[PDB]
Amino acid sequence: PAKLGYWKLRGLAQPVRLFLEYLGEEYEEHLYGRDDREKWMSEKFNMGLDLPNLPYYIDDKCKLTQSVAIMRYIADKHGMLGTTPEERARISMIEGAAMDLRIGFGRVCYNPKFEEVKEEYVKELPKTLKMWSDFLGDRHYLTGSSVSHVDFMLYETLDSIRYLAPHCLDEFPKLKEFKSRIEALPKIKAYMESKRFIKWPLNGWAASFGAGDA
Amino acid sequence: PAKLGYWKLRGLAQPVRLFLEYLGEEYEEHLYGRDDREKWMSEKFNMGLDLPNLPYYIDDKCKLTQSVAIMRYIADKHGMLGTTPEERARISMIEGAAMDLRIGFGRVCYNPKFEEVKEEYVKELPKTLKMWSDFLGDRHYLTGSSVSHVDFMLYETLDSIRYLAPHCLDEFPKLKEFKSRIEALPKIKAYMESKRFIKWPLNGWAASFGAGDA
Ligand SMILES: N[C@H](CCC(=O)N[C@@H](CS)C(=O)NCC(=O)O)C(=O)O
Ligand SMILES: N[C@H](CCC(=O)N[C@@H](CS)C(=O)NCC(=O)O)C(=O)O
Repeated sequence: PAKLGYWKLRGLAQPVRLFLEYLGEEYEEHLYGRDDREKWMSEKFNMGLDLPNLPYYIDDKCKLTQSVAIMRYIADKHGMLGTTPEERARISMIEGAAMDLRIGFGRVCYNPKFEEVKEEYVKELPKTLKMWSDFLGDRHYLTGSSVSHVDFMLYETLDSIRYLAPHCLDEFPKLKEFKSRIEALPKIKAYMESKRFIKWPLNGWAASFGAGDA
Repeated sequence: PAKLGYWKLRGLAQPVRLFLEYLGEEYEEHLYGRDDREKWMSEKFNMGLDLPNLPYYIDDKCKLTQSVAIMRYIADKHGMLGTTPEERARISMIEGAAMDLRIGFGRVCYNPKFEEVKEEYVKELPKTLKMWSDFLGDRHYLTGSSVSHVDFMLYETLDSIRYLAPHCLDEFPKLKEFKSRIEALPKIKAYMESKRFIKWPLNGWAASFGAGDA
């Protein structure tokens, strides 16, 4: 059974964990916590990761790091990243704007004074989701008609704002229907109820928004 | 001739512009400026980019966006992103820590009070470059022995700190020799002197560090 490390936090281990349940890989999970930043620290340089970090992926064959890198290569195992250079480019281009989001926000989800930086950024939040949904146009999923790794990227970001921007999450139609579809899919849906799902937090205890223990 | 859009700024168009000169693609350049955020704004939704942004790449075949996405697909044209899923994963994993840098800093390069956030982060700066160079181990280039797209990513970030952390840029041996090698390579080196090279700034006029007109 593979292995996905990270602390009990939706952090950036959600899409990657979701992507595994969707593609039912019997993986193991290496959870972390607050009582364990040090419990982790000392280990950060043992599992031997060319570029240590979290979430880390341990395989009998590969030892990768980087949420995305820990997804991309797990997509090749199922050859999902397309085939033709053209189309193979549209898959990454998306994860580009899939991190553009979480990144442009992640920096602001642990700092005390996020609020100030939060206050006016919502001016652009509809804008980003203006082209994000406009782009979602009318298709079933991000890249066409079949759930690809990038789709859970953009999903966990939405259900992420569903906790501090619902007023605007509803502001956009298409993207609204979206959230439900992923929540619809088979084991994904069942996962969203299983004994091994991470509900709260969604950013990490040590933070003001989306953070917290319970 | 292809096309790479961005304002006269090393921004995130340097590695991608460098990667093209290395692989001598006869590209065109769509420069932007301060007198042109609006000159750009109005155009942001015309060249038809599923997910508008900068730097944008215009081809007769593909219209991509995202510095990296604008690089990856331009690597497939030269099939450089490896071949075996295993090795093909090590290429992205790197660009992961190639953005980890510029990102963990980019957020801090335009804000007035970066200094405060700059002050103590340098505590980790050696750490990151501790495993960044340790990883660079003893090989010619990041991914083995041949300059891949990820190599200019990590190069422009170093020559980026060469302007506000030299004290520490020297702190690390390996990575130190590095900067010179890229500067060594053929047309890359010649590019670092050509009539079409971007010297200053390296982050964007509207900013305190690395920014500025002249
Ligand atoms: N962009 C992230 C880079 C990693 C990252 O910054 N890791 C965080 C999550 S916010 C971690 O928990 N850091 C622990 C560490 O510094 O050792 C990725 O692709 O994994
Ligand atoms: N991570 C960047 C996302 C884009 C980005 O944030 N673009 C900036 C550069 S700092 C741009 O100049 N923005 C113009 C815009 O908002 O239209 C990428 O891959 O291109």
